[PDB]
Amino acid sequence: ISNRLSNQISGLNVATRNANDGISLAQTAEGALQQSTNILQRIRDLALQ
Amino acid sequence: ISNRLSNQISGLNVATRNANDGISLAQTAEGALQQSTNILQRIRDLALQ
Repeated sequence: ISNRLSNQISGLNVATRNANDGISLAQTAEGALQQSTNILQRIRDLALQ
Repeated sequence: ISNRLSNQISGLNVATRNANDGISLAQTAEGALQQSTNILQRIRDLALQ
């Protein structure tokens, strides 16, 4: 049970890494879409002008 | 009965030797498989990465 269990623990650590990399990825997507958002707001403003 | 019996005793001593050599052999197998185990854990970790 200790070999399988240890292997599980290691997989869990790697999963912490992978999930956190996912948070950072989705963060990048968020920021890029903040800028596209600000732009498309701006384009709306020009249509209103 | 003493000749046969003594021969038996000697065989028993040789058997102590042989069984202990077996413990040491299976020990070698154990260690080698500790290292292969650590490796195959590692390979699992990389598949998870």
